[PDB]
Amino acid sequence: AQTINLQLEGMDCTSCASSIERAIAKVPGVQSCQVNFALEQAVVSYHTPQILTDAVERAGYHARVL
Ligand SMILES: [Mg+2]
Ligand SMILES: [Zn+2]
Repeated sequence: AQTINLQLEGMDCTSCASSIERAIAKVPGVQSCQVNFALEQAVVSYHTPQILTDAVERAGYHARVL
Protein backbone atom coordinates (compact mmCIF):
# COMPACT_ATOMS: atom_id res chain seq x y z
CA ALA A 1 0.00 0.00 0.00
CA GLN A 2 1.09 3.57 -0.67
CA THR A 3 0.58 6.35 1.89
CA ILE A 4 -1.03 9.58 0.71
CA ASN A 5 -1.27 12.59 3.00
CA LEU A 6 -3.87 15.30 2.39
CA GLN A 7 -4.40 18.79 3.86
CA LEU A 8 -8.12 19.36 4.53
CA GLU A 9 -10.01 22.64 4.61
CA GLY A 10 -13.59 23.27 5.62
CA MET A 11 -13.82 21.06 8.72
CA ASP A 12 -15.88 22.57 11.54
CA CYS A 13 -16.56 19.62 13.86
CA THR A 14 -15.55 15.99 14.47
CA SER A 15 -18.45 14.84 12.23
CA CYS A 16 -16.73 16.65 9.34
CA ALA A 17 -13.80 14.31 9.96
CA SER A 18 -15.96 11.16 9.82
CA SER A 19 -17.72 12.51 6.68
CA ILE A 20 -14.35 12.97 4.96
CA GLU A 21 -13.24 9.51 6.14
CA ARG A 22 -16.43 7.92 4.73
CA ALA A 23 -15.96 9.79 1.43
CA ILE A 24 -12.38 8.61 1.00
CA ALA A 25 -13.20 5.00 2.08
CA LYS A 26 -15.76 4.84 -0.75
CA VAL A 27 -12.86 4.95 -3.20
CA PRO A 28 -11.95 1.39 -4.26
CA GLY A 29 -8.50 0.41 -2.99
CA VAL A 30 -8.48 2.58 0.11
CA GLN A 31 -7.26 0.20 2.84
CA SER A 32 -7.23 2.74 5.64
CA CYS A 33 -8.23 6.38 6.04
CA GLN A 34 -7.81 8.27 9.21
CA VAL A 35 -8.56 11.92 9.48
CA ASN A 36 -6.66 13.75 12.19
CA PHE A 37 -9.26 16.32 13.20
CA ALA A 38 -6.92 18.66 15.07
CA LEU A 39 -4.21 18.53 12.34
CA GLU A 40 -6.82 18.88 9.58
CA GLN A 41 -5.04 16.17 7.62
CA ALA A 42 -5.95 12.76 6.20
CA VAL A 43 -3.60 9.78 6.13
CA VAL A 44 -4.71 7.34 3.46
CA SER A 45 -3.32 3.90 2.70
CA TYR A 46 -4.12 3.10 -0.90
CA HIS A 47 -3.80 -0.27 -2.70
CA THR A 48 -2.94 9.13 -8.97
CA PRO A 49 -3.75 10.85 -5.63
CA GLN A 50 -6.26 13.08 -7.44
CA ILE A 51 -9.03 10.45 -7.17
CA LEU A 52 -8.78 10.92 -3.39
CA THR A 53 -8.88 14.70 -3.52
CA ASP A 54 -11.95 14.42 -5.74
CA ALA A 55 -13.69 12.17 -3.19
CA VAL A 56 -13.20 14.90 -0.60
CA GLU A 57 -14.28 17.71 -2.95
CA ARG A 58 -17.43 15.79 -3.96
CA ALA A 59 -18.26 15.45 -0.23
CA GLY A 60 -18.06 19.26 0.15
CA TYR A 61 -14.55 19.85 1.57
CA HIS A 62 -11.27 20.99 0.06
CA ALA A 63 -8.26 18.68 -0.13
CA ARG A 64 -4.70 19.11 -1.31
CA VAL A 65 -2.04 16.43 -1.71
CA LEU A 66 0.92 16.98 0.53
MG1 LIG B 1 -4.58 25.11 2.36
ZN1 LIG C 1 -19.05 19.02 10.91
